[PDB]
Amino acid sequence: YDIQAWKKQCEELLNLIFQCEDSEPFRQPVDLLEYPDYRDIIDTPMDFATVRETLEAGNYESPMELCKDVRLIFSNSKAYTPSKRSRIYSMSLRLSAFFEEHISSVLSDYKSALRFHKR
Ligand SMILES: O=C(c1cn[nH]c1)N1CCCC1
Repeated sequence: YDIQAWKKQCEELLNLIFQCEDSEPFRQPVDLLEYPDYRDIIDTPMDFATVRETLEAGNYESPMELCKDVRLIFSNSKAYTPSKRSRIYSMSLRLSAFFEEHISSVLSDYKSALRFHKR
C-alpha cells in the first residue's frame, strides 16, 4: 500500500525502455530538420527523455499522468506515420505493447494504495 512506490517503478520501467532498440527513435524529440512537416501533423511532441526528466523533476503527481505522456509518444507515431507498415511505426507498436504490459501493475498498485489510504 505504498503510495509513492510508482515513482521508482516508473524510473525502472524507463530504464528498460531505454535499453530496448525499439525506443531509439523516441528517446529524444523528433528532429524537425529531418521531418520538416512534423509540426503540421503533430500538435504536442513527446519523447522518453522528456518523460524521464518530468518524473525526475517531481512534476508528475501520479503514474496516470506519466502514462498519458508515454501514450502521447505512441499516438504521435501513429498519426505521423505515412504507412501502417513503416519501420518506425512498427517499432512504436512493439514498444507500446511492452510499456502497457509493464505499466498495468504500477497503475493497479498505485490505485490500491490510494484506496487503502482513503479507507
Ligand atoms: O514516429 C515517427 C515516424 C513514424 N513513421 N515514420 C516516422 N518518428 C518519430 C521519430 C522520427 C520519426
